[PDB]
Amino acid sequence: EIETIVRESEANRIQAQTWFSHPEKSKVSFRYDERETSSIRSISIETFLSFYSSKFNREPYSVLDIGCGQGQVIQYLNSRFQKIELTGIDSSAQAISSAKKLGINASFICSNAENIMQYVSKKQDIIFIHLCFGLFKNPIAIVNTLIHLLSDQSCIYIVDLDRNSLGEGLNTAQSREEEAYLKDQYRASLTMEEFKQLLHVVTKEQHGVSFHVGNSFIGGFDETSSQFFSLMRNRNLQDALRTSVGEQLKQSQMPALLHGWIIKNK
Ligand SMILES: CCOC(=O)c1csc(-c2nc(-c3csc([C@@H](N)CCCNC(=N)N)n3)oc2C)n1
Ligand SMILES: Nc1ncnc2c1ncn2[C@@H]1O[C@H](CSCC[C@H](N)C(=O)O)[C@@H](O)[C@H]1O
Repeated sequence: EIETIVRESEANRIQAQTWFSHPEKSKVSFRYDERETSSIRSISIETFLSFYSSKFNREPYSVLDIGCGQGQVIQYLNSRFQKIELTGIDSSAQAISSAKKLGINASFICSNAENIMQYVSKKQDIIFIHLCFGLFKNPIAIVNTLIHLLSDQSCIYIVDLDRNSLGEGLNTAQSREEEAYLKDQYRASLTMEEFKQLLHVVTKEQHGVSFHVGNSFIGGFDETSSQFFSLMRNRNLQDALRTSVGEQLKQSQMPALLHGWIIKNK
């Protein structure tokens, strides 16, 4: 039962979040994230851009980046499009300070993402939740809120750790502190089993809203999917994929990620 599952794992998520709110821990988390999670960024972004284009045959007018960190995703998107409404939200004041220093045409908000409605009213074409879902105290509540911010043609794209991938995660750790960090992060994560239930519950009563979940490398779409084929026709995604090859080991040696889509098409 997903509501119960989420409630009972709340303490784990609180503990994982200390790695972003406590001064000493935050140094460990930033260093690890920069070194080991930067490579996927381009892939994840080009995946949602290709999805959007394949689904609605236009570029998104707006992107909202949840847990935007130091603004790296927004920076990438800003260099990509001539005109796009970019908004990033993160509860770390240091992170938002860093994002604002980039001097980019974007709105950066420092707040719990739970509070998004206090700052944003315009419906968003894409809401991106990259590598932060398991940090939310109330992840169902935040998703319900974000669904209300979706435009008539839109998606939430969530990429996050799968709890059972801890072992492969630990193989990328380069210190005892990093080991402790990942142990806490993976403990707070969902499994595919849980994540599917979560996506089902938040979408089932919502007219014109559907979901997709998967752990395959490319948006969680497996190689049999017609949506997958459409995604892969996109040159920008193809180029990001080709470029990435030299940074990675065999698939079985890398941590599997959860990929979830909440898709609105009214
Ligand atoms: C290119 C192939 O990619 C890989 O081979 C690869 C190796 S390690 C890795 C990865 N490790 C994280 C991660 C750990 S801690 C964190 C923080 N952002 C906090 C996570 C918060 N979420 C949860 N705890 N659930 N990210 O993200 C990614 C994509 N990917
Ligand atoms: N409730 C919340 N609201 C907004 N941001 C949050 C949050 N809990 C954690 N975060 C932020 O989530 C981020 C996780 S690490 C950075 C994730 C980033 N999206 C990336 O692509 O790598 C941290 O910057 C942390 O400050």
